[PDB]
Amino acid sequence: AFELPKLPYAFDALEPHFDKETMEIHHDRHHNTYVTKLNAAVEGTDLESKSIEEIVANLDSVQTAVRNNGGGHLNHSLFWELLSPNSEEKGTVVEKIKEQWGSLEEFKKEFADKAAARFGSGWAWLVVNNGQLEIVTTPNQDNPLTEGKTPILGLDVWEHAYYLKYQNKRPDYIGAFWNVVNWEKVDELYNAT
Amino acid sequence: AFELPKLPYAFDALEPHFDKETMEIHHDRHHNTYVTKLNAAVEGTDLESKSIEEIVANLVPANIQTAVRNNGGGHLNHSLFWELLSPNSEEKGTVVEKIKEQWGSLEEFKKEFADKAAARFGSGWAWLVVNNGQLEIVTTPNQDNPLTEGKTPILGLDVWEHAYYLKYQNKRPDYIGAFWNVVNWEKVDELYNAT
Ligand SMILES: [Fe+3]
Ligand SMILES: [Fe+3]
Repeated sequence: AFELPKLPYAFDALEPHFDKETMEIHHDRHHNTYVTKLNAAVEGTDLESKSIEEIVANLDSVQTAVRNNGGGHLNHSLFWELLSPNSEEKGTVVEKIKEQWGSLEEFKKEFADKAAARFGSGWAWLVVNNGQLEIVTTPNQDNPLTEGKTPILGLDVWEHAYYLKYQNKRPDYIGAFWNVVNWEKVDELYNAT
Repeated sequence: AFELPKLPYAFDALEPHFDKETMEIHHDRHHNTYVTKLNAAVEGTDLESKSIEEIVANLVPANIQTAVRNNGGGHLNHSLFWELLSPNSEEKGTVVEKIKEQWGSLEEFKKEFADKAAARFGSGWAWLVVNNGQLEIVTTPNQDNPLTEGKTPILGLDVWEHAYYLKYQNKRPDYIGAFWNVVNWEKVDELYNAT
């Protein structure tokens, strides 16, 4: 019942920040696969009519195919929407980041360092905890929603998100990322809280 | 205090199974980074003067526990991993004989290994271990090592994506099949003797 969403841009639109070979394989193999495995593990169960957000909200935060693939699907679904070739650092969440970090660049430093420390596969997140902003990281395809915090910006730091172009150089990937953040979508997600 | 091992063969010696550029980067970057960060963690501690096997079997102060579990694990696992690969893989010796006994054949051991190696979600390792006399196949997350839970690793496959992504991208099962063509069974046997 879950469909693999189409990208709002062409594969090359994020160059030379995210390579077009990565984008293709990331979307068409990795995300496609989480979608199929997810559908397969949801046939017949308690979770059949559910939004992925709700499925993910009701997992454990401590192995199951719905945790791995369900998070896979959600994390990546947000992530294509959080990238844009037209990135303008403005709007409600930019301002709210200045109000809590002092400046946008202090925030990115904290983000970049939390993202580079996530050892193994995972995701680096800007979340909303009871109204206030927070940077968290998660292992594998886990998502802050499972811990009661709403993700508004995510960076995928599985090696598959950046190995073709950047190999081991994840801080060069995290740096290229800032040039492609759809801050209009970050706003949209903040606003739903 | 710890130093980056040399590879026991050239960087292109495991072609066409494992590509040269992966081996170069895996070794000179990923592995050298685990060494750097492990030395930084054990600057002035009693662990600086211990054998890495003992350091990982004995997980150590809380504040550097995680740096050591991650980078110490990383140092050992890759150090084992290089010595476990050979340009002249030859499927014979004691452990292969013991595999054939406990699994029936080598092909069914490899299938069991392949499936577990494929199942490990996210980063990690697939191991053939000795556990109280018998052979079991286990996977660990990240750089964890079965030593830490008593078990003796005698073969290990790196399933972190950096280990296969340049040549194989998402096709971890193709990587796993290539692995068989470079396993160094003389090393598996050597490690098996220690028990
Ligand atoms: Fe991903
Ligand atoms: Fe590795």
